[PDB]
Parts: sequence; structure tokens; C-alpha cells
Amino acid sequence: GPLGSEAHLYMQVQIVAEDQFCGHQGNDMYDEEKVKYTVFKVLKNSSLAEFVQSLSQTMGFPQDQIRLWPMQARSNGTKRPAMLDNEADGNKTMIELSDNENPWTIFLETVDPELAASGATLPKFDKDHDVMLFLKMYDPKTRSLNYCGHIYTPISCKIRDLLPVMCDRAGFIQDTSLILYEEVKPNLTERIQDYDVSLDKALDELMDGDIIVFQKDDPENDNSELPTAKEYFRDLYHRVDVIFCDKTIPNDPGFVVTLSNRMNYFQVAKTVAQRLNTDPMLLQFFKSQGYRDGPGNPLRHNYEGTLRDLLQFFKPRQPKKLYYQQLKMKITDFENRRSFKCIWLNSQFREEEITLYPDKHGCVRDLLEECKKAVELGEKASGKLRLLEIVSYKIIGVHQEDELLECLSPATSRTFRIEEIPLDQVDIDKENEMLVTVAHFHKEVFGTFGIPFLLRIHQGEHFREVMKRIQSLLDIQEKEFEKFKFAIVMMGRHQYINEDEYEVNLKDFEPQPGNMSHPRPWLGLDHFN
Repeated sequence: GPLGSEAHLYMQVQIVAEDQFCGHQGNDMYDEEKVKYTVFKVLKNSSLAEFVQSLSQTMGFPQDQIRLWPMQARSNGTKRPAMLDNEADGNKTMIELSDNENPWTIFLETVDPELAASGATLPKFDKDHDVMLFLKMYDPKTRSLNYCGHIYTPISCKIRDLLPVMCDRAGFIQDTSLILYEEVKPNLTERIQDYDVSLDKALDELMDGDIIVFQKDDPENDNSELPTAKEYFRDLYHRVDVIFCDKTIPNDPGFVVTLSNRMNYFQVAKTVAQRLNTDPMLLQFFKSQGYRDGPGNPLRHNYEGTLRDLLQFFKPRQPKKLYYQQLKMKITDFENRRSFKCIWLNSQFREEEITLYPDKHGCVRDLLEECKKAVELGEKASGKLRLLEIVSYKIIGVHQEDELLECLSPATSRTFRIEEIPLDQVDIDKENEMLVTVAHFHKEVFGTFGIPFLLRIHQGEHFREVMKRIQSLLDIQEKEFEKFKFAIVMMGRHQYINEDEYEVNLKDFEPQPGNMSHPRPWLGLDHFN
């Protein structure tokens, strides 16, 4: 709103008291958004000595019984209390001491009120030989930080001489072995390896407002998921909330899961599966799309990246969200299944469309048995299935059960038909019988149509026996059947068979001896549809 005429002469001073440090679970002393201050509107050019006296009066302590430690930013990104020399700077202005920072935050150290009632006085601080250190206790069992206050200590004090104070402030029995760290910055908790050296040597760049975090040295620490403070702070640094949604449930708001940015695929899958009460291998996940919300490409189960890689495209505004779905087979089998579309020719000689799901590494036999488990075979029939390949309404191949599915043509030209073998064809007499392919056409043999079939024929047979086999299979009226002409077709050359002279010689339907590749002769039926 309207700034007053002199507003440019005033700055905000935020005073934080030590009770604001208690309960903080993060790095540094407090969370900048949860911290409660005492706020002062102070002239920029008023003196530090003025402020110290006025504040002592306001907060209710004798001026000797308090000390100011400005909260100061460090190059590594942390914010820590720093020493302020009141006697030597008492005449400097507030804005020059604040380094033009506005608002300016200051930690106000006071004596404990009740303990001060005992006549206790704020000890004196030798700026040249003393350091103010802050203490935190890490409890692995509850996985929590417990604020343990601060201490004045000579730079020359040995780390080992500080262990009694840590034990006493944490409530540990004296001579409890301890592990000690410096909390340098988020994701850097450096263990202190030698307690028999001075603070100056144990800590690199020893300053006021440094932080030692300690914990019991206890076998039971290993029972916790975060046994050390180092791991606690690493986990804290890498924590991230992610919303998971089932992509097969429309407008699903999903549920939140707390994860770590450095989990691999398996850890993420483990966590989400435990909270869905399903097997981890029964889930499929999806990368993000980036710009537009909604699931993206499926995530291969052997993904080698981290959760951070999967989330890297969410801007600070967008809610982190991933998409999954639940499966009925293990993810490795789901990724490996091939959708094989084929025709099932039923016992009534009618086509049905069926999609089977064999493993992409399977053979023809796996496909045939997948289909057999799905259909209703003939009344009293062979109970054996065969797989044909049809192109332009002609049977061009019969595939043996050992061929790999990868060998079959994926071209959409090919129609693959599964059919029950008729009983006269399960085991033909190989010296006088033969299976020939039959296909319908009209005029030139180029124009094929209809349902082709395999037909058993016998040497020496009369051709009207062949026509009656054909007629019984085909199943139409005699008026249509009589019109049918018949031919033997080979390599674009066809000659017509005399229906009433009956010559059936296997040699006329055989390829050149030794040749199994050449498209074999076949029996062409001549009519119209």
C-alpha cells in the first residue's frame, strides 16, 4: 500500500530465539517457512548499541544476559549464526552491519529464565579463542533429530572433552560411546574420525555456528533403515513425493508415495507394489511425456536409470506424477509376448478371428496349443491342429511344429490359419496317397477367391470320387456344383481335367523330383461367387 514518507529509512530486523531450533528435522537451525520471529522496525542508521539496549529492554533481560548472533549466509549455501562483536561494533549502523540485507535475521542467545533465576549469568565469549558450536543428537530408532543446544568452547579443546556434554544433553549415560559428525551442508555430513585432537583440527574451516551431530555407537543402530546421521541427511536431501496413477482408470487422482530421487527401477517398483499389496513384477510403469500430462512410453523392466531421471522434466510448478498399470503376468513375460493374429477354421468350415499370445521366442507348437486350449474341436475328429499360410486365397505353406515363431512372416499380406486335421489326413498311405492344395478361382487362375483347403487324393482313384470328396467338403447345392470346372495348375500353366474319364495319377500333382521349394501344382476349382 502507501509507503510512509520515511519508509526508506527503516529496515526489518527479525529476531529468532533458540526455542525455534527445537524439533527442527532438517539442515541448519530452522525452516525459513516455519520459523516464528520477533519483528523490529528499526532505523537503518541507528546504532547496534542502541538496538542491543532497546532489545534487552523489550524482551525482558539485562543487557549483559543476552548476545546477538546475526544469521549469515555461507558460500556453500547454508545459513548459520555468526559472531557479532558488540563492544567493537556497537557504534556501526544497523544497515552496514547487515551488509544491506533487509530483512535482517539475528539469533538472540539468552540465559534460560528459570536457570537465570539461580543467579546464572551469560558466560563471556573470547572472540579470538572461543567458538559457539551447535549440537544435534540423531536417534536412528525413531530416525529423528533432537536439538541439544549450543556450547561455548575454546578452539583448543579436544573433541573428547565435549563428549560428556553431548551425553548429558542427550540424556545418555556417561561414557556411552558416540559417533560424531559435522553437518557441513545439505548432503554433506562429514564423520569426525579422531576425538583426541583439538576442535581447530577436527573441523575444517571451524567457525561459530558450526554443527556437530552425534549419536550412540550401538549395535541396534543397524536395525534401523537409517542407521547413521550421514544416511539420515542423505535420505532427507534425496526425498521426493510422487503421485502414482493407474492409466487404465480414467481421471484417477492416484496416491502419493514418498520415494528417493536415486532409487532404481526395482526399488520404486518394490515400494509401489507394497503399497498396492501386489507382486512388484505384476506392474508396468510409464515414462513421462514432458509437456503434456498423461502416460508416455512404457518403462522397460531392466531400466538402468534412477527415479531422478524419470522426474527430470517436471518444472517446479507441475506436480510430480507417474503412471502405472497392473498386469496378469510377470513384467518380463508381458514385455516378451507376441500378439499373433490368425484365423481359426472351425469344424463347420467357418472362419473366426482369434488373437493368441505366445512368447516371441516360442515355436509353432506353442501357438497351436494356445489355440487348442481356446476352441471347440470337431465331434469325433483327430484332435490335432495344423498351421497354414495363405496368400491371395491360396494355401502356400504348411508349417511344422518345430519352426520358431520369429521365422514366420510378419507381413500383413500373409494370413495364418489354424485348423483341425481331418481324420483321413492324419496318416495317409505315402505310397498311393497325397495331400494337394485346392483353391477357387474364375477365368484366369490369377483371380483366386474363397477358402482354400488341403485335400487327400489316391492313386488310381476315379476323379468323381475326388469330386465327391470336394463336394462333401464344400457344402452347397448340386445346381452350383455341376457348373464347376476343374484344372491342374502349375507355374501359371493349367490344363483342365476330364470330369468323366477319372484319371488320378499322383505324378501330375508332384513337383520336379528333388524340388521342395517350387510352388507345387494344385487343384483349381472353377466357378463364381
